[PDB]
Amino acid sequence: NRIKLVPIAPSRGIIYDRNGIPLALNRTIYQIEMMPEKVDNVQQTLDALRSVVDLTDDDIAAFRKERARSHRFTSIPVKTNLTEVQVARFAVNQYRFPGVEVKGYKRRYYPYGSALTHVIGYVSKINDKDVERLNNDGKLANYAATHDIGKLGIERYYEDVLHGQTGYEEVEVNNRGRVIRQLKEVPPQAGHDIYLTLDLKLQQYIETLLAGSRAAVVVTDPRTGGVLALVSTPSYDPNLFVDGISSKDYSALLNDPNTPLVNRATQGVYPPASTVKPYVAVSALSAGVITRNTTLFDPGWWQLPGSEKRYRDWKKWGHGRLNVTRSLEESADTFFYQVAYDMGIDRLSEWMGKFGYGHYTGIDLAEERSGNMPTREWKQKRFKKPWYQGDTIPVGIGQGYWTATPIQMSKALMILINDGIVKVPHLLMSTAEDGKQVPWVQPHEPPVGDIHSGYWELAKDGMYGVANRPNGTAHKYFASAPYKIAAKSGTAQRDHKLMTAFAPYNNPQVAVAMILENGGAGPAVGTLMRQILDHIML
Ligand SMILES: *C(=O)N1C[C@H](NOS(=O)(=O)O)C(c2cnco2)=C[C@H]1CN
Repeated sequence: NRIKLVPIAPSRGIIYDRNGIPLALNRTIYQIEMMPEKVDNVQQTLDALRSVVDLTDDDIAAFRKERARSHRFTSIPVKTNLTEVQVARFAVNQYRFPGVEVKGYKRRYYPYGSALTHVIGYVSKINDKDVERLNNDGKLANYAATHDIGKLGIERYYEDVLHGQTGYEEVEVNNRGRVIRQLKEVPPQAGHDIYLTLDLKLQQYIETLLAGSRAAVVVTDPRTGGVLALVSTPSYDPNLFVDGISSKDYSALLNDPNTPLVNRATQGVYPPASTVKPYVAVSALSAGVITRNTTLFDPGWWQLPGSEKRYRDWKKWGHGRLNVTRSLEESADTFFYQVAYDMGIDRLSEWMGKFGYGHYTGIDLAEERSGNMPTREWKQKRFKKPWYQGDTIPVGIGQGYWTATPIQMSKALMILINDGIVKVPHLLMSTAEDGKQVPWVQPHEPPVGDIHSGYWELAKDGMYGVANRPNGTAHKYFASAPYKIAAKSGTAQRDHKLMTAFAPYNNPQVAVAMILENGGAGPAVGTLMRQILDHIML
């Protein structure tokens, strides 16, 4: 009688929000299954089971379909998703069905559904590319009894800690290879529990605000860089994937022209437009290219020296006399055309790279694009044509070759709030079990520029003016707030509508970057931003 070792799948760790609310859970699902070879009389067994587990003709059909499409010596499911009653009836009848096994399988469950799709992700069935990745990473031995895996979001990025440590048992088997005893059991170790910075209530509020728009919202706490909300719409039900998604349902997602499978907050790549002007300003001041008193007269346009090409301001006849304060308040373009010209692409791109543009943010998700912060060498490589001075101008107002993700915008916004201190935007607060609580630790990232210069306050005061002063572009949305809001909007390329904001002005507790593709399906981005800041601050 052979003694056999058999792996035991560990329990997947639990994901909680910042208030201990479970966002991803496990449910046991029971089924009976058999290896037909090990069953003396398959047909006798199948029919006796109609009485015991309510096995149906359809069940037998699916069992036969599955029997063929399977390899020799495979345990074929006979009936799935057994009810409590049905398992009990099978249990008291088990001695009658040697070769039929009743088994419980943990499957993942997402109670809050589409509100958390992109950021939490889902686990679904392992496929061959997962196997490849596990084999290459040297992790495959630990998956001997594991058949599902995180595919995106937190479930994927933290797959290794969520999964746990496979256990095993020694079991005696007789001739025909049926289990008659368990000799020994080394139990698995459950995955670590994971505690996220997210605020579930805030996340669900934002999803409802974004309604039928293609949109992204990133809410962070600038004191920590923790992500309080990361929403991309339209979304979809992650639960669809857990038990294998229908072809009908999955093609429906792929064919949606509103591309709900895209995480727009980390993979949406847009011209950041005027939202960059606070950071360009800080750069120009720090580089000495401008001063708080630098002034030019704006006729509504700006001409490139030694050329006839003109770059227009959004305001037809100009803003008149502009310093940097008033240029931020009114989102003047002309001023920043000049600033770009005087900076040159080398300095401007170098500074914007310090703000994180063009680079990955370091967020703990694996779905992410880096965008593009253009440089001489990049245009040389990408088109094999050199950089002309006219390529620098549009970059000053966040356009040209410049593209960014909303999560990059959030990381830059926080750097301005922290006076050059760089905080990675992250979702992980801590990891638990035993536990043995391990806090997320900020990787060493040198600061930007000089903590002590008053350039940060100057740019931020301009953003305060955007929101509060009567000439500010966002006055209509924010001036009436009790707490003080500072903001900066933008419009890209109907056009995309971007908004960035933080509150309260004095000691910021929340930072928001958001965009409604093509202006959204409902309210304006400024109204939505005020609603989010109102919901948070009350
Ligand atoms: C930046 O993206 N700007 C300048 C300005 N931004 O303001 S807003 O559209 O976000 O409100 C702008 C504008 C103001 N009024 C009409 O357009 C457009 C865009 C021009 N580069």
